[PDB]
Amino acid sequence: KVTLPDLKWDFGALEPYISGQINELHYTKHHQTYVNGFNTAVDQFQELSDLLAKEPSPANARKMIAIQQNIKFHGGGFTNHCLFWENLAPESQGGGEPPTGALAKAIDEQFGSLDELIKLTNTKLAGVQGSGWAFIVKNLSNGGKLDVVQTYNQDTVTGPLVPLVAIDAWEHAYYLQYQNKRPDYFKAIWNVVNWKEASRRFDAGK
Amino acid sequence: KVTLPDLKWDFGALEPYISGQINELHYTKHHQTYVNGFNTAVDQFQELSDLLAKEPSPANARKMIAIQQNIKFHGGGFTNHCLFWENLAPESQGGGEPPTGALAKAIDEQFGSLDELIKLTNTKLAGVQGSGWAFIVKNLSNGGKLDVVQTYNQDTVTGPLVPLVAIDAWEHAYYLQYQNKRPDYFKAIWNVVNWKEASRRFDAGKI
Amino acid sequence: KVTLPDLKWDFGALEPYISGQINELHYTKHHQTYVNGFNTAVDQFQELSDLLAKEPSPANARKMIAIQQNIKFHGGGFTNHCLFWENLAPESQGGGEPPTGALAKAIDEQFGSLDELIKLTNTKLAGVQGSGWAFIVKNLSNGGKLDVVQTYNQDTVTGPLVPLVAIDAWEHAYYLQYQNKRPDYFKAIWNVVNWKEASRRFDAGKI
Amino acid sequence: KVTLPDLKWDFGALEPYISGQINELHYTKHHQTYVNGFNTAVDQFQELSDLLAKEPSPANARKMIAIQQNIKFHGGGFTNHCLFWENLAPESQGGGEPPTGALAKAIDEQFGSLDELIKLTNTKLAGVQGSGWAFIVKNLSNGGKLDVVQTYNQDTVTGPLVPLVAIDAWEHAYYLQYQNKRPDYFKAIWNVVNWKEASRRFDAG
Ligand SMILES: [Mn+2]
Ligand SMILES: [Mn+2]
Ligand SMILES: [Mn+2]
Ligand SMILES: [Mn+2]
Repeated sequence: KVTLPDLKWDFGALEPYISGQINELHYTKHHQTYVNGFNTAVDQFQELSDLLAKEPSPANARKMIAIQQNIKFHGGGFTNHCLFWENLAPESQGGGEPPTGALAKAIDEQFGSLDELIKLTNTKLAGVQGSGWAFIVKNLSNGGKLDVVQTYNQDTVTGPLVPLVAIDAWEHAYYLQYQNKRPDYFKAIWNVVNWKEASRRFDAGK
Repeated sequence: KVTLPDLKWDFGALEPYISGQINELHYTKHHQTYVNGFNTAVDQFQELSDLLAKEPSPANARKMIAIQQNIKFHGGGFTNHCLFWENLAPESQGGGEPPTGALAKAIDEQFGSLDELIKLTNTKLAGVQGSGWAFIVKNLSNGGKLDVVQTYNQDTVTGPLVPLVAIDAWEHAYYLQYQNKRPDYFKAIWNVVNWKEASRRFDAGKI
Repeated sequence: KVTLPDLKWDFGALEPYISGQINELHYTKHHQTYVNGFNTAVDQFQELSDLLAKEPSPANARKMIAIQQNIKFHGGGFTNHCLFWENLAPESQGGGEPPTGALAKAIDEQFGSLDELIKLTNTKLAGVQGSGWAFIVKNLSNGGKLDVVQTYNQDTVTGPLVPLVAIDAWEHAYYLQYQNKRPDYFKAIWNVVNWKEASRRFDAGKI
Repeated sequence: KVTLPDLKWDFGALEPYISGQINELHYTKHHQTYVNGFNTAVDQFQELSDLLAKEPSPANARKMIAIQQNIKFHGGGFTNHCLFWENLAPESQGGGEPPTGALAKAIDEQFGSLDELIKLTNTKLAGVQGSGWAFIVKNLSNGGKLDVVQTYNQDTVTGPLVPLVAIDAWEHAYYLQYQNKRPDYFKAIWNVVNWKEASRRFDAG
């Protein structure tokens, strides 16, 4: 059974970049919905697995096929938002401060500068044509190199792709404050990105 | 734990429309792979579920997300092939004979004739751009009306879309015999379609 | 060059069901974005098509492939919103009034009642996991039968699936008024659905 | 108008790794189908484009949406196969010989060895659940770093992802020789991969 994670900051601590009203809805309603949906999906899979074991029919296999979509969607919603809150922080907790150490070295070597990486990520965010996410990732399969990837809906990065910074591009992440002005949101959010957490994720490779 | 279903006919019973060599590989290799993959994926889900209950971390949920794809793909492969074998039959067992009862009525009313429904299905099959399936379905949500739908890979028809006839359009379903000539396969298969099973599925409104 | 369509109603005319604030942003900003993106994509097509004629290389075909997604997405956004505005009307212009003629007959025959069709549509809307649309359609391939289809992003219904009622499920269609309470929006919108236009589309069997 | 490209080798030249029977069908039938489909789709879109200029209706935009699917699929089929023939070669033309220069240095730095990159690519190929491709790519957006990406159907790599080696995982690429033994085909194909072409693509970007 999963639950909402503890936040490291108060709902209004990311103002003026992200409003307290958005954070409260985003956490208490949206993230909670994924929590509930994931727990439900996993319970349903347990029931269907037990059913399939005693009656291993195509009919019962078809029922299991039907709920894996919910496990993927709600599981992704649960995990993506957990990553998101952990890579946000108010300026008083280091939000917006550049990364140091090995991550900073890799960023300059690969993208030239942090600003160039941020600009690339904002282009990737703008290019999400629907609901989705951008992630700055470390790829463990190609020698640990940085990349920026897009996902749709609540799809996430798995396997050798370790998420370092997750940025939510669903309209509920910004609409109450920015309405249609999504580039203003993508620009603003970097002021409260926690690069210390990004560096930790980079160093651990988890 | 799932297993290969019993066949209602021998591998060579659908000759010359579908070769015995294809049926043998299709069943003993391809369908078996989905059986194994599905069993493995469900066991893996179980293992991860037990772990999540003790450590409900985002990291463990992430692992479960990865396994979902395999449950979907192999579960689909298992289910779709089971449907496929059950809607094929040699002529001696009624393969190629038209449906009767309520299904026959519905077909003429919606498509004009069985031949027109078959033509539409062959167009849908030709339109699969990659691996996939076409299904003649009964839609329980719109008053039980017939339709033809396409799926990709091992996606299948679920919920209110009840499969009546499943036709495999993966290249392994025909390539050894027809090579690139996929429309020849799509034309040929109707000679061994089991419309009695289709009628049964239509009446039952379920698998 | 495509442009924003004329609206048949004032921005605030669908209140209380959809706020004037939402309609104004939805039309002047969101729909405009798709108009701009589609015009840009088509111009880019033309440039690349000309280039390909002179230099029919894989590299140039690769550039053409890259632009296809923008044509699809923005084309869909343009088309879907045009459909949407035309199937909404204030109560004073008949919004919420049931369809008549051949469409009303089809609805009762397939769904039992208009209420049952609306409930199905709301379930399909609720099932959109991300941004998307639901469409009540007439399927020209199966004898003209009604159905409800979901799409994601700005995917749309093409070919034999003729849209009769389009309902937008993107968060921008409701969030300023309803926030997370998407089912309340899906319930409310029917009060301003223009079933006369749905009937017109049903009879025409085209856009 | 696109056409089938010239091959640099005879149909049977890749035996015993890929049969002449397969190459002949794969080129003269399958690739030709994509050539024809792409030409048809581009012509259709041009007609619709000229029409939209005079009648910029939702009805006409809807027709254009329908055609783009064929542009993507057949365009991908056309380009992916062009890449494929150019990154295959018989042993007599250097097939199977390791890359050199900058590409070889990048491979060792990122993957440890060519063998390790090949093993990774084979895992990516094995993971294609349906028809599709694996590509070894140079990513121009992250400093030119190598990666391996999977695509489905005739989807391809575009923009900053430069294809260096394309490997076809559609069943028609192997079934006549390997039938269900897809992993054996993935293992075998490296004996006729043209890494000289891969190195050229890497250096050019
Ligand atoms: Mn969110
Ligand atoms: Mn099959
Ligand atoms: Mn909209
Ligand atoms: Mn091929």
